[PDB]
Amino acid sequence: SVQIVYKPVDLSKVTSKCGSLGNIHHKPGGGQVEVKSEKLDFKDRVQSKIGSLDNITHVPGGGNKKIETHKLTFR
Amino acid sequence: SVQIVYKPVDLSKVTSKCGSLGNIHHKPGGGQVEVKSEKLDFKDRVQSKIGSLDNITHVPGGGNKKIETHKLTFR
Amino acid sequence: SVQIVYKPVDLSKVTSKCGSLGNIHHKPGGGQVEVKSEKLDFKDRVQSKIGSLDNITHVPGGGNKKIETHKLTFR
Amino acid sequence: SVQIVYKPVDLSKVTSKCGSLGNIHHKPGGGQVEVKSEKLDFKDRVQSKIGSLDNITHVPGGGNKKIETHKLTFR
Amino acid sequence: SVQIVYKPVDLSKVTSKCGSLGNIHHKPGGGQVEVKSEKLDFKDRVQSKIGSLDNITHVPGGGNKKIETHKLTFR
Amino acid sequence: SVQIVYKPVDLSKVTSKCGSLGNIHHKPGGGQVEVKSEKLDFKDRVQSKIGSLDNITHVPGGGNKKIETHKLTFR
Repeated sequence: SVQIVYKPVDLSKVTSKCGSLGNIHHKPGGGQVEVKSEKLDFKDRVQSKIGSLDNITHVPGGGNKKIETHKLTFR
Repeated sequence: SVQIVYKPVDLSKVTSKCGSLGNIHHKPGGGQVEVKSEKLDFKDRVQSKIGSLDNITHVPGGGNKKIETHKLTFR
Repeated sequence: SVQIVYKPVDLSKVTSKCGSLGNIHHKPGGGQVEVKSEKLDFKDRVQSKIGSLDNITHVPGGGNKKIETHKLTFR
Repeated sequence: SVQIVYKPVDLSKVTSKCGSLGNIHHKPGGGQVEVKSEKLDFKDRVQSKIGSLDNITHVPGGGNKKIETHKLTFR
Repeated sequence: SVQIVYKPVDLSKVTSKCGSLGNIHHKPGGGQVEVKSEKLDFKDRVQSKIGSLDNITHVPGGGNKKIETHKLTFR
Repeated sequence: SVQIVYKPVDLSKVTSKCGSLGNIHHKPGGGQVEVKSEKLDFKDRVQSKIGSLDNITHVPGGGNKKIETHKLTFR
């Protein structure tokens, strides 16, 4: 009859090495924003955003990923 | 009949090494925001945002991830 | 009949090493915000935000994650 | 008659060991200086300094000193 | 008569060991300086300095010194 | 009569070891300087400096010094 064996071996390495990481400068929305509006009409939903929003500075010293799926399926 | 064996072995390493991480400078919304409005009409929901919102500075010394799914399914 | 065995072994390591992490500077909403409004009409809900909101400085010395699902399902 | 011998032996060691040195911030700055002057008289030499001068940030990884005089004097 | 011998032996060591040196920030700056002057008289030499001068950031990885005088003097 | 011998032996070592040196930021700058002057009189020599002058960023990977005088003087 059936014999199933699932012995995946993983000795992998994901690695980084950085001497110095820095002087990073992110200046979004330095400029002037003006928004003049006269005699508008809206009959359905309005979303508005005005200015500096959702700006990201992401500086991981590492930032390394490993993703590993295993799946053994039997019917 | 059936024999199933599930012995995945994992000796993996995700790693980072950083000497010095710094002088990071994030200045969102330095500028001037003006919003003038006259004679508007709204008949449904309004969301508004004005200014500096939701700005992120994320500086993990590591920031390393490992994600590992295992699944053994039998019918 | 059936024999099922589930012996996943995990000796993994997620790791970070940082000498010095610092001089981080986050200045959202430095600028001036003006909002003038005359003769508006609203007939449904209004949300408003004005200024510096929800701005994040997140500086984990580590910030490393490991996520590991196991699932053994039998019908 | 005279016999003079000068055999100083020196096996000294000045030493340091520092893992990580960092996150230094020096601000001799962002100053208002005002200097108003009327009807002054000077009859001998004048030196003047006004502002941010001679400010130092000194960050030697070691910074160790050894100073060693020898002197053999005879009349 | 006279016999003089000068055999100083020196096996000294000045030493440093630093893993990581960083994230330095020096700001002798962003200053207002104003200098208004009326009806001054000078009869001898005048030196003047006004502003940001002579500001130093000195970051030697080592920065170790050894100073060693020898002097053998005879009359 | 006279016999003089000068055999100083020197096996000294000045040394440094630095893994990583970095993220330096020096800002002697972004200054307003104003200098208004009326009705001055000078009768001897005048030196003037106005602004950003003589500002130094000095980042030697080593920066180690050894200074060694010898002097044998006879009358």
